[PDB]
Amino acid sequence: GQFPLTQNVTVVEGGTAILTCRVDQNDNTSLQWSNPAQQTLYFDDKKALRDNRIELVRASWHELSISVSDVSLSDEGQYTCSLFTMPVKTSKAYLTVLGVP
Amino acid sequence: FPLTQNVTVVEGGTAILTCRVDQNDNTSLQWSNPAQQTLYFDDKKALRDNRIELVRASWHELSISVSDVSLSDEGQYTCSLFTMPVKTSKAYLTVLG
Ligand SMILES: *[C@@H]1O[C@H](CO)[C@@H](O)[C@H](O)[C@H]1NC(C)=O
Ligand SMILES: *[C@@H]1O[C@H](CO)[C@@H](O)[C@H](O)[C@H]1NC(C)=O
Ligand SMILES: *[C@@H]1O[C@H](CO)[C@@H](O)[C@H](O)[C@H]1NC(C)=O
Repeated sequence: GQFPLTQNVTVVEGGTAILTCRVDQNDNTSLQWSNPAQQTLYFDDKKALRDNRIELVRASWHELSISVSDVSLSDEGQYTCSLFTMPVKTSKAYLTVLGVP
Repeated sequence: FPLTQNVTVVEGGTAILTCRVDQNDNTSLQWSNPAQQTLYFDDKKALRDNRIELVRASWHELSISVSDVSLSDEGQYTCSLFTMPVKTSKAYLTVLG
């Protein structure tokens, strides 16, 4: 229904992760990604946090997807997608970063 | 260069939160609440609490109004300026009963 859906992601240190938040049924209602520190990454199609590694895969009413390139072990953690229905709905994607053997 | 200030409001009253940037190009401002929920991202409303309104948004100022305040609204609101790296200024909202 009108609920944000995300999945856990696993990526190798140095590789590129893609975090995807989807909504089955939606209008206008805005989506937003934040990082483990709760800082905003994108608000719909508008970049927030300047970090040149974080870029926009897709922004629409049904999808908000972002790529983190050249990931490091310190990107590991819980990312949150928020959809601004009243009350707000959230869904978490835990990003795991594997070291190179 | 984000600059905000502590604000006092009597319970049931309306508080205004103002964030100021002395010189700015086209870098974004965002207010968020003590839970860290985004309220306004520039002129774009986020959290849907219909008590929260936009007073003013431009590159030099982001101001929002909280009408009808309650005791649970008390605390640290943060203004963010998305420079590289990000800069923040907190305003503390005191609500008296
Ligand atoms: C996603 O990751 C967290 C990491 O601890 C975990 O609790 C959760 O179960 C994971 N999702 C699953 C198992 O579907
Ligand atoms: C989307 O458009 C509506 C019209 O119903 C506009 O008034 C409103 O601000 C937007 N609503 C959102 C973002 O929830
Ligand atoms: C704003 O409020 C907090 C905590 O009550 C305080 O630490 C800060 O100094 C305050 N602002 C002033 C004194 O202007």
